[PDB]
Amino acid sequence: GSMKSTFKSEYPFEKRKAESERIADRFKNRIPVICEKAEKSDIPEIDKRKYLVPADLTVGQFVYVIRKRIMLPPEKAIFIFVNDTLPPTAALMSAIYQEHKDKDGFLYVTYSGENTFGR
Repeated sequence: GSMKSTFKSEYPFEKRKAESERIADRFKNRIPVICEKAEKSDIPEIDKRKYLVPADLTVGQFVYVIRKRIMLPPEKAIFIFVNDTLPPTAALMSAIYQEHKDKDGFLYVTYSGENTFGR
């Protein structure tokens, strides 16, 4: 038939579009943040493409959720850096976005388990 078989296994939750509605009202202030994966990293490519980040989001908050996003174990950890830059946790995304604001308005961030830097 044309219809579809509803099942919990498939978990159409995310497949639903109504979600965007509630999120559109619950989260008014948001910025287009796109996390990319480096080529010289052993970190797996995250499934979630777009990341609805609020204008009041902080680096620390993003890093905390990140671990839960990739279901990464405690044995290891990862961090997000923009243009080879790793700002503090207090650093507000809304502030870092205006600085690294793409030529056509767009936040660019990279996630990995390394910084390739030293002390």
